[PDB]
Amino acid sequence: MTEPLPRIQHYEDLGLGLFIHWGLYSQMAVGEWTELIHHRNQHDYEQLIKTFTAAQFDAKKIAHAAKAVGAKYIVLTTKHHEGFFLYDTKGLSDFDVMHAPARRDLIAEFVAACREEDLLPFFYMATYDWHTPLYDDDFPAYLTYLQKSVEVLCRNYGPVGGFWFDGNWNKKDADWHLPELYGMIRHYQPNAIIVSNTGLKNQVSDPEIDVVTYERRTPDEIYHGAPNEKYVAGEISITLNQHWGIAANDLNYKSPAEMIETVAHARHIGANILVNIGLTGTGAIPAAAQTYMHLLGRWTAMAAPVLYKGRPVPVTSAHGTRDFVLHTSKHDFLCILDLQVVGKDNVVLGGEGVNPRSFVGIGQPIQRIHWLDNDEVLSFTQDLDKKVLTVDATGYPYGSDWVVRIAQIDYE
Amino acid sequence: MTEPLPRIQHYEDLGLGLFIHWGLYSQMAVGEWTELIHHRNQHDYEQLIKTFTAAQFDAKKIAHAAKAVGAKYIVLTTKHHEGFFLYDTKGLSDFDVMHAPARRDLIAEFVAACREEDLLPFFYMATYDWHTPLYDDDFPAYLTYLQKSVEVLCRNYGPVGGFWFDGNWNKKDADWHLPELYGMIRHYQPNAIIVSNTGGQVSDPEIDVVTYERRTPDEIYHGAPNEKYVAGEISITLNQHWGIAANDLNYKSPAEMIETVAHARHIGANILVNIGLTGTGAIPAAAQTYMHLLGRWTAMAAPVLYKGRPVPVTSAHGTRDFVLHTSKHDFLCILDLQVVGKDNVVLGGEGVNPRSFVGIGQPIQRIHWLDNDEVLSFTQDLDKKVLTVDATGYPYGSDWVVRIAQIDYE
Amino acid sequence: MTEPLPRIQHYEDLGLGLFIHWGLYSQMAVGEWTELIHHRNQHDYEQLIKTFTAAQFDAKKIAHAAKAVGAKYIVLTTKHHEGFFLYDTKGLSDFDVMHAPARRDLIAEFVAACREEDLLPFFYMATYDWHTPLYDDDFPAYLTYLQKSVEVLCRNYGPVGGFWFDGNWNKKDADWHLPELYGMIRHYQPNAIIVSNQVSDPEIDVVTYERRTPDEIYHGAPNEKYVAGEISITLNQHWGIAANDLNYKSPAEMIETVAHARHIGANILVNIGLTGTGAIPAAAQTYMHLLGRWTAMAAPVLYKGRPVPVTSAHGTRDFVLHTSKHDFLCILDLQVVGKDNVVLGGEGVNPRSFVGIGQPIQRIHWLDNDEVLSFTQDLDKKVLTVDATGYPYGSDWVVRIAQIDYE
Amino acid sequence: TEPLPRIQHYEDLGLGLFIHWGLYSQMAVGEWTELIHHRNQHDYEQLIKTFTAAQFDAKKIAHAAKAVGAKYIVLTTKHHEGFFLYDTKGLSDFDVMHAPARRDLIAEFVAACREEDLLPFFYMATYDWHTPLYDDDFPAYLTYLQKSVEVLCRNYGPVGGFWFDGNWNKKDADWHLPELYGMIRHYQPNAIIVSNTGGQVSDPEIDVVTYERRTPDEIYHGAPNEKYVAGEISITLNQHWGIAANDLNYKSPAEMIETVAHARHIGANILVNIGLTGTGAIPAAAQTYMHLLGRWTAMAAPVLYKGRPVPVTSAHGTRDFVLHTSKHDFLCILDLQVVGKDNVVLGGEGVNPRSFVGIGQPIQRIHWLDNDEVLSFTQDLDKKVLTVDATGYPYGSDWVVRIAQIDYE
Repeated sequence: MTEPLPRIQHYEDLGLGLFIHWGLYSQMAVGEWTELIHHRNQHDYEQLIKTFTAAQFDAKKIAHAAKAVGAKYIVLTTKHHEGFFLYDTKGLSDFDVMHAPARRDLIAEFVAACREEDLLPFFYMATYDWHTPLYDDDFPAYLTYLQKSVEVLCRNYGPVGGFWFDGNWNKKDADWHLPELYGMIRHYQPNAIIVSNTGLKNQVSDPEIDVVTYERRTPDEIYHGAPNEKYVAGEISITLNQHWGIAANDLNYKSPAEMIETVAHARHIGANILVNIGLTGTGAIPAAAQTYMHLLGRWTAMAAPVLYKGRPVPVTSAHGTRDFVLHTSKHDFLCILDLQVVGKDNVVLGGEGVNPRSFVGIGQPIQRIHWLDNDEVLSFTQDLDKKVLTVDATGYPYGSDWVVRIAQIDYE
Repeated sequence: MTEPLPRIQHYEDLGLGLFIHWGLYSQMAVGEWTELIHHRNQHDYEQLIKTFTAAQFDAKKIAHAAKAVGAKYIVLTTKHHEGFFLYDTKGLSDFDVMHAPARRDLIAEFVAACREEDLLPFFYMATYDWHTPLYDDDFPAYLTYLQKSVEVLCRNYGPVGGFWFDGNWNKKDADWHLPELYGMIRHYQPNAIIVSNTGGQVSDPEIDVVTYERRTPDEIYHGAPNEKYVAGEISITLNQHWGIAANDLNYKSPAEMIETVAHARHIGANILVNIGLTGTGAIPAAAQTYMHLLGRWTAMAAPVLYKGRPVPVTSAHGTRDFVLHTSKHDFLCILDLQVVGKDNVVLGGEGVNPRSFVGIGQPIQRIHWLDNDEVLSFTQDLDKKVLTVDATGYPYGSDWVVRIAQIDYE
Repeated sequence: MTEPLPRIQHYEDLGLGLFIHWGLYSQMAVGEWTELIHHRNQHDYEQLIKTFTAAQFDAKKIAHAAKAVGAKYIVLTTKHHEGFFLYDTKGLSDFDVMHAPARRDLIAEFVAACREEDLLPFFYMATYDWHTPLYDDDFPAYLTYLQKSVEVLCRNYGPVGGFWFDGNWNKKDADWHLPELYGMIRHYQPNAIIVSNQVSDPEIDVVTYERRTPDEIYHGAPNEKYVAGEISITLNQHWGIAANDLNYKSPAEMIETVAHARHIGANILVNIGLTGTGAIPAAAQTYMHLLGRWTAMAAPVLYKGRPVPVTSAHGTRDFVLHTSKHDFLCILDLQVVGKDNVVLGGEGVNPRSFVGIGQPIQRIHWLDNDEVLSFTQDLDKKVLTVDATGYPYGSDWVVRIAQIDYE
Repeated sequence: TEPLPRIQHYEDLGLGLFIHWGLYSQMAVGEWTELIHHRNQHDYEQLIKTFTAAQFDAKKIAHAAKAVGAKYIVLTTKHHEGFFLYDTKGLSDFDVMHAPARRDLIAEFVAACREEDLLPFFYMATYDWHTPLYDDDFPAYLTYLQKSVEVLCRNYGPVGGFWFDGNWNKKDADWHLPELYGMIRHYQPNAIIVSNTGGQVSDPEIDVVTYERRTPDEIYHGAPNEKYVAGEISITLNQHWGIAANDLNYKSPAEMIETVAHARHIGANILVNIGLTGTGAIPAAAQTYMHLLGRWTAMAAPVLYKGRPVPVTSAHGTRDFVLHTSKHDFLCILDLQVVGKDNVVLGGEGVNPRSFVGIGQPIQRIHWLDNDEVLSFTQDLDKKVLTVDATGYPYGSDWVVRIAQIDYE
């Protein structure tokens, strides 16, 4: 049974990434699929190139914000279904940022900014393309165009963290020549992570795929490939409302609490997680996304000891709880949900009674257990023969609520 | 059954207010009850007065934000349990903003800012006080101190929208001399709404509004049959705390906020959305995000949010939908809709979506969504008072959480 | 809270009773409220007296079935809303069993059968009456009629376990003259338990609570008489037999309900509706057989076990009952244990915790098979954690009970 | 594709009775007791000596099936314990001919089914704990399994079907299904072959595949150019299939009724299981369930057998569904309450609009099957919406799943 290749091991250590949707669609703020979904006249929609100034895009600020949220990589949409490229395609197309008023290779600014902050730059590429008539009219030539667009990314920006391929609504059954495309990527970017949102066709879609995406609600530890074959990692994605590109009248935002639980859940099932934000037309992080990033950032700073290196382990929680354990080489960590805030005396807020939370699968004697957020030592008992650990999971100090609270176990 | 007195009818038309928690506790950003709950030394806590600059308090910005969110009044904490007064108590106490570096009557700034935006200013007053030893040592004198503190508010700021009394953790047995306190308010501010946290029987005839739990399932209680009608109000804060709490990450979804606002109207209550200011008096960025989202919803819902009332029209089994009545229209408030894709791209909302209601007996001419004016198809059975509409899903790129259809009668 | 009077104390030890609905309505088999709810013609409906033979009523079989199910008392409907009396009213009314072909005092047969099986006989009396015009047309005279009907029951059958009064709720404003009614009962039946479906009258011993009440019930104000509590469950949606009511509860929910009643400090009545002629229906027999297996296993705790301030861990429905010698863990949501490849759900260690046990424990064992459980305690925080093993293949008790033996 | 005629007939059966009875029945601690309780094999097998079948009456079994509205019966002819309830004619000594009963139970069973116009089906466990061949010589085990089926195919005349349980034990091994099934086709061309482990069928000869009871959506009928395969779900009354005396964890009759309706909604048959006592009697508990289910299936007879799923969905937040026959549609309506009167409110008295999408034809009349009450309704033919006022139950009744028949113009 295979173990991850070094570059995949590294990918798993990244833990959290920021996904950034930004394209011509951003100017209309009605979702990234607007051209197809709203049946827009193609010519009129493509005129959006003329007002693509990128006047507020600051890759340095974006990389800084990603670092502060505790992300270790960023996936930027280099070309979405609309087919507009955020980089210099060096003559491949006129529908690129060099032909917009911006006149800046935004991908170059992005990679430079990522490097300064020690973040891996990843490139999102949509394979279903609405711009080029090649897609319907001459699919083999389309493949060449797709491949060349990828090749430019592989050869003009230095080492790349990875590629994130999106083939939602792909041509069913057509030959995508993945071995040629992935093969080319390996030749120029041997170390790049290849991610696919259609990497599972029963069975990976190509040997060169490193990561497959999964739905955020996946209950159990994800699939890592057949037992004698290359280990493939997993990734889940969450966007803040219902849309990936900015959508001004989409008010259906998830709670910050659910965001935190999703990040925790991803780690529990052995996947990375991407948190998505949609930039404004001119390239700014919207205020709403800033709020979510600030809250997530406080959680990830507290969870830093386990968020990156923590792995799933055969330790289960007791009946009726959502609690789980993550393992690093030096420690185990209890991730504890559904805690309440502690009041005092007459003021009952919910958390003040003893709160025994049990786990099954810990066989080693424990010296100390403490909450990461405030270093409070927890009392506990063990039955080593049955591998039971029971901790008194105290509630939050008044004035705080971490949503997912983490206790570090220090072994005897 | 009595109907609301005019001032209470005006209150119910306010619909939505903003609650603002700001005090010395704000500087520690660990919740408004920190002094008691964290067992602080009183002297050390009360030193916070020395750094209360209010350097970033701008009542105009706050009034403007309230206007933009669609709120029609603001409840500001004038004195919380900590017992510090945000206004000039004119010698009643040294623990007031006049004795802080800010040196500004913040209530005066607040009332002026409310008037310029046509918002009603409401004053929150805690009756359980941790600062004055009168509270435990000389309760009759405490009553006089409480009453005098309210008297200052009734006499120094012009007409006031209302008072919001918080009796949480009070002495429930004691005689609070409510007739004298409320009576005094009636004398100076005949038109003020009196709201009570702990208003069986109402706690005093002069109470106009009583508070209710956020999740109360059914239309609220308005008082006994021959008695004065009392209105209701629910409150929601964005995380678990009312004052700012920097490490409280447990924020509710904006969607739940919108559903709570709609729910309050559905059960015949006003709703307060609470924000906790920073130590220096700024609206925190997180609160701004929620206000921006809520403001888009309330602008869309303006035709019904204020004048709409509960009416004996129920929704079909398995839905959370409900109806609000104004004098000219009924409005269907429809939940659990999905976004519409196109053809092969299925987002959830594209099939016909029959939503039914029971209790509409009049022939309908037209029904349309407030957000985009799309006309809905519908059928009626007038004898059984059934209405069924095809509630189309959201246009791609939008999601209103609670979608509202206006009914136009023949 | 005062200490319960001895009769009340005895009542709480009864634990489980059988409720029996049987009247003229039983012949129709469309529910006990049929006369009112189906708007029947009163004269035509009352003709059912002419075919009330009680040909299959055997009070001995009923008492035996109650004994076998582990019930300690039986509440029999002596007169329901329909207003027909199952006993000899000695001239009070012609609408009684002595004027039916049965021509037997069924209450007499019932009390004798209860006594021989050592069960307390309780009499159910409906106070909302559809038969006598007095009810609407002359309420004060109705009160006298009601009172006399109870007086017959208090004077003609020897000592009675109790009275179960249903239906003052019909007229919540009216003066029901409870002191005279209850006082009369106290005079002739000082030890009888008075159950009523601030408390309405000082003589009331027991108050009914809904089946779903979450918390330990109310026992009256401090310095006042302690009053007990009782909950009721029927097997489908109706109390009298209802042939086309297919909406029966699971036997599992029945067992959980009985367990729940004890947890909140109440007795529980399980209701059965007899057939027209007075037989226990086959469906009710099935439920009684299943309940009887559970109550036989739970006998150590079912009668004497009382609620105690010991709570269960987050996310479990488990609870604790206290007797003078032992505590008992009542554990829900267990699965059956498979073996090796065959995973049925119960085979991993299953830590279930409780908070409020401060004393060192010597042993814990399941009542059903005597298996000893492993456990750990933290005496300072009063935490007990047991490994609640799953059921042996081939069994499933729904509510499993572990007995704690203290050092 | 169109179902083969034998498969179409199977689908019309709707409901069957599953009967578990073997040596394990004597223990009353579940049918898997020998393995799960780690019993000594020799000691367990001695149970053959007290297998009298003294209370087995195949006519009572057939009668109970008839009364519940079942159209076939699946009897366990050999379970994992490996004991055969029929004469294996020299294949094995571990059969009913070597027990005190001395009668071929299968023969009695087939005769009793034929007299009630029920199809007899034979359940056969392919995972066998008795014969050492199973672990020690799998190819020879296959021959033994096949011969045991051959006896069933050749000694009883035409049979309704075979119900194979347990190739899931060795998921990798070659079970030689073409030879086993081919043999069955040769002697019993019209028999339904059901498989417990059947997006690819395990053999072309399989007619029916089993599915989980809780499957949400209409079942899979096979790839678009290939043989149509039917589906079946199973429910037992408690947690065990064989009798289990101290298993008190019985499902509600209401859940049983909902499961039967659910099977039909998803286009499957349903088997309701009963475990006989040691000596072969139907336990009283099973009789109670049968009687309750029988009242429902008698009321649902117009649609239970011929009703099929159809692209008509119910409104948001209801569990209602529609079944189609050639002459009618039927609304199956859940979560109704009983109707009180005036001040006595039982829950069902207000107008109760229940909607469906996908009916495009004008309707003349709609009425409840249980009492013939006519329902009021409105239609929007352009959007294919039907809304009915689903009145609650008459006091004294509660059908759990209520059925309204639609009569078209």
